[PDB]
Amino acid sequence: KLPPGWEKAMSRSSGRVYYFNHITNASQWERPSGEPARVRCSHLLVKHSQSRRPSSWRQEKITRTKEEALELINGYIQKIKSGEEDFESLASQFSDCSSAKARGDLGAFSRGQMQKPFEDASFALRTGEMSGPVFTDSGIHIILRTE
Ligand SMILES: Cn1ccccc1=O
Ligand SMILES: Cn1ccccc1=O
Repeated sequence: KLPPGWEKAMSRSSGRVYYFNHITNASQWERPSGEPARVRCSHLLVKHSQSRRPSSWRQEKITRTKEEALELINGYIQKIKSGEEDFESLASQFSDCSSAKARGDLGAFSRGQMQKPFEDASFALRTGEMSGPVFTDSGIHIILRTE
């Protein structure tokens, strides 16, 4: 029926159907369109107190809760989708990863290099698409597939 990971869902507020991807946590009104050795992604990471290393270039000691981190991720997604903010600008300013200095770019990678939820979401994204919140031991990620 639909591409890998996608399923139909029902909007509680509006009653209109939408599409949700359980690998990438992406959700959208439009029916999704239509695997490579390598993909290229950028990401925006929000760390929290249970992160594998609760530190970043932004904060020596990261104290926010997982729930607080998810709220921040949700808000960044809203601003990217409305177009008030660009993914790359938010990543440079707010990502808790060293890759913030490269507008979130991680370069290209193969399967078996990244943490598995990040890998699976990256390879289920189509070129140019963006994930919802993706959870790993580092924190909570927004992922943008660029190649
Ligand atoms: C095809 N399509 C169109 C608009 C937003 C998302 C998407 O996947
Ligand atoms: C997202 N990411 C970045 C570096 C190493 C592993 C990983 O999952």
